[PDB]
Amino acid sequence: TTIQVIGAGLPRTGTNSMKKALEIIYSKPCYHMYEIIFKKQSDISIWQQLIDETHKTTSDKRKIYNGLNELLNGYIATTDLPSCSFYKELMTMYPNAKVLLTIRDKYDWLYSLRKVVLPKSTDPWKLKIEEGDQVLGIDSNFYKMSEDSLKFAFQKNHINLDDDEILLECYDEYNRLVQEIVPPERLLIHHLGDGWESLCQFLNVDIPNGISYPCANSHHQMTQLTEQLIKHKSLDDIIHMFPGLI
Ligand SMILES: Nc1ncnc2c1ncn2[C@@H]1O[C@H](COP(=O)(O)O)[C@@H](OP(=O)(O)O)[C@H]1O
Ligand SMILES: CC(C)NC[C@@H]1CCc2cc(CO)c([N+](=O)[O-])cc2N1
Ligand SMILES: [Ca+2]
Ligand SMILES: [Ca+2]
Ligand SMILES: [Ca+2]
Repeated sequence: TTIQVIGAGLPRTGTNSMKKALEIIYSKPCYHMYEIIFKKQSDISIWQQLIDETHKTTSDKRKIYNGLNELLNGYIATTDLPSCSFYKELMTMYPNAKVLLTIRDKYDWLYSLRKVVLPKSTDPWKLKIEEGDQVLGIDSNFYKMSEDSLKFAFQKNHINLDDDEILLECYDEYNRLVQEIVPPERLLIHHLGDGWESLCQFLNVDIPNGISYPCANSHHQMTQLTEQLIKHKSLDDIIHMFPGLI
């Protein structure tokens, strides 16, 4: 199995629902950050090595392709960070693969990112995220990898991640750049809420007859998951409160 769909959309743009939609369409796994967090934490250090290679002035792209092939063996599609930041390298590796860009209102995106992924350094909620992550075995190596992959997506060496203007500017620029670099015939821009119609047409499949388009991974659910992880101290003992999570 090889990559058929490359998801270029940023975190908090509907990537987990798209992951679930592609798994329905193809009956084969799709990569997502939640594969790392909940299934393959050993992938963190491999992604870090790939991201480190992007920091060099002249990255060895073939070293990156090699690592990507290893990470993505067995998967038919990618979404979310860290893979989205590698969409150009994936397009070269898989020239027949189609590219998705999931997108949403930038201000809704920023809030979602701040509540789930990248709280500001002085937000007390950041401590709750850290505590709940500790329950999952997630440590500082994960945060470094996630942040470095977002900076690679935004093509920045340093950025003050607490600066909302920079994040909004980079979101807009990233989404613009995808449309500048990917030929339109190979790109579907999927707006949050769009559903099956445009995706199935783009992928040359019928709409799945009696299956609703997924609506997964809301910030409310992620906040509740963090709170329950902290209180109950176990994923397995609370997972049933979050049906369809992983
Ligand atoms: N079918 C759908 N329709 C509307 N919003 C959806 C959706 N599927 C996911 N979302 C929203 O997409 C965001 C998650 O994206 P990702 O999976 O990339 O992290 C969440 O936004 P909120 O945080 O505003 O709730 C989620 O509610
Ligand atoms: C489970 C919860 C208590 N903490 C883990 C959360 C899960 C959601 C999440 C999603 C992304 C992008 O999908 C990233 N990310 O890009 O770093 C980090 C996190 N962190
Ligand atoms: Ca480089
Ligand atoms: Ca500016
Ligand atoms: Ca629709």
